[PDB]
Amino acid sequence: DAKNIKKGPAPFYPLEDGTAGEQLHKAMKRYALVPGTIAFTDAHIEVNITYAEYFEMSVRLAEAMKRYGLNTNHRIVVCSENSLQFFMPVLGALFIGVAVAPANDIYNERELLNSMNISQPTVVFVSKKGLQKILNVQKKLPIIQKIIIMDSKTDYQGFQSMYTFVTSHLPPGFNEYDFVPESFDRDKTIALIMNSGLPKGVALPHRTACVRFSHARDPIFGNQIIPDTAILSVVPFHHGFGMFTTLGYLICGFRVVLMYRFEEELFLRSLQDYKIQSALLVPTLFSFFAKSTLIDKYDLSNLHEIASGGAPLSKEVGEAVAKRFHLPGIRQGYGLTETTSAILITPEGDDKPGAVGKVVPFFEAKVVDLDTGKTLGVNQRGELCVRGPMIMSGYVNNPEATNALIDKDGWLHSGDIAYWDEDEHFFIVDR
Ligand SMILES: Oc1csc(-c2nc3ccc(NC4=CC=C4)cc3s2)n1
Repeated sequence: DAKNIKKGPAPFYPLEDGTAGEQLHKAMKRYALVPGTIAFTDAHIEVNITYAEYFEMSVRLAEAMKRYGLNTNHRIVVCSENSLQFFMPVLGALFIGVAVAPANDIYNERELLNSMNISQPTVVFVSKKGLQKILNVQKKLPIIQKIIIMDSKTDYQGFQSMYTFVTSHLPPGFNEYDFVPESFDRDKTIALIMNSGLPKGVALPHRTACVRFSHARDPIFGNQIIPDTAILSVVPFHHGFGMFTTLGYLICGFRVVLMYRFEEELFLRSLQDYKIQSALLVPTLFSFFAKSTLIDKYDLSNLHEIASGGAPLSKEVGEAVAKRFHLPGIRQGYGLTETTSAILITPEGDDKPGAVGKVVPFFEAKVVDLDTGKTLGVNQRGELCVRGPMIMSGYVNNPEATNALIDKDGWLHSGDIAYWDEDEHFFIVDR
């Protein structure tokens, strides 16, 4: 110390001001003004929704929730499998500083109850197939006073859709392109309450999404903003890996192709036909594609990268997948729910097998001795600790669990074993 604290380089672009709502609003308004720019594509049903459509419905949902009465003292739950509609109430609530709690749509009723007992939402957005579970949770959590169906146009089984709800509360003359997103304190207004014994609520201020948005547009730590870039994401939107890659893709103006049910031929054909440049996989899908022999039958010449993951993958698995996809390697990244997003990212092209990446801008990371907490040195194995502005502000009504994890020095103890090498690539040791 000082040379055993690994530091992230400066951001290519300075850190934008304003809330996460404001930066999303600003970027998506610009993309909305180009007709036909695609935001999301559902691979199963083949429908595209454009930035204009997405911007206007999100702005309308923002103003409708504001006029309903929701403010920074309220939370919503968005409970739905990955869908064209998922990010509409997410964006609307961020535009007005209402915290959003994504609800694992393959939670059973009990997992659902505990998730929402922590987040205490006033309004629930849910897909049709989640409705009866929400209703049963409402019997035990009557703070849920309003339930809105996401994947309907008309009312559904007595409940308003997002479209009928918006119509009920927009003022006459509402103009989507005059709407101004709320300004408020970036550090103290919670953007997301993510789920991590029993899961905890992880409160993430807007600031931490604003920092992710720096990483997402970064030419080294994210993606170059280039027109007609398309992503294939098969990662759940309600978990932090899918939440904050997708928001970053929206701020980049990318086309986000989604699948909520993995199928081998549909995935490969979607890579081919949508000329996908980046594909996102959960760890166990890497093992799957290590076994796949169909990859050669598809034109994947546009494929530039495959990114992971919660994980970390084995070095052997990542090398086998990379070979099959005729790529030089896998672009890994590492983070926890409590760090918002990845705080260790494989730099563009700076690719190394088994490595999880380097420290991201605004962060620092070290490896401490498992017995003493002392800062270790190159290739020394110990506990990974990270410090930076994407760390959560704490667990929700659980300051004891918060303090076990983050000291007064603001260092986050990942509970993972790690080491960094000569060129400062981090590796995670599997326990
Ligand atoms: O558990 C948990 C919560 S958040 C999270 C991750 N976020 C990212 C983001 C990017 C990435 N890889 C970049 C994308 C170009 C390489 C890997 C990961 S892993 N994991």
